[PDB]
Amino acid sequence: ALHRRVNYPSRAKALGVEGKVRVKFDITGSGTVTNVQVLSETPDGVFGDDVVKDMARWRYRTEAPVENQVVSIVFKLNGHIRVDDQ
Amino acid sequence: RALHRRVNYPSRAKALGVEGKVRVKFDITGSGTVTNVQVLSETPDGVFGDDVVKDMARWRYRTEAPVENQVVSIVFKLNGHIRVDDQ
Repeated sequence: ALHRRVNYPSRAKALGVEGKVRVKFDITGSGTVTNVQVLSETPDGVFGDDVVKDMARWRYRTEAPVENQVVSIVFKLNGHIRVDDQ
Repeated sequence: RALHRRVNYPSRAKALGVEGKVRVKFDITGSGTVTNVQVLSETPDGVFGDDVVKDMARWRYRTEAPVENQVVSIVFKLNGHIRVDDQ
């Protein structure tokens, strides 16, 4: 894989919503993604469509087409707390 | 002189995606424990203040003498984290 950028949807991030998407897909000889199948997403309706859009712009080593690849994408929010002395 | 100043992200704030900050005045006893804790301000209202006061009771300093009217600003942020895993 050259890049597999996934963005945190802004609504979900703003609402503190975490979750997980499992996706099956093919890679063309052009090393682009096709036949994108959402195997699961939680919570339902939140991350699936945005992940499918992001995957449209994924790039792999153009060589030989590969089929039935699976990835898990886990969306979390890391609490960060700083104590500033005044 | 601070040894331990752990602050936790309140569960409820975290689940709601709420960020913000608390400004607190407090004293430090000779035992290097924290006392006389007073919230000066918080945003948003009533989200972080009480949990920060609770956390600050367990704070620890190195000191040879009580110090008073110390001020801290405690800042709460939520950062996006995405893991892509091949299966």
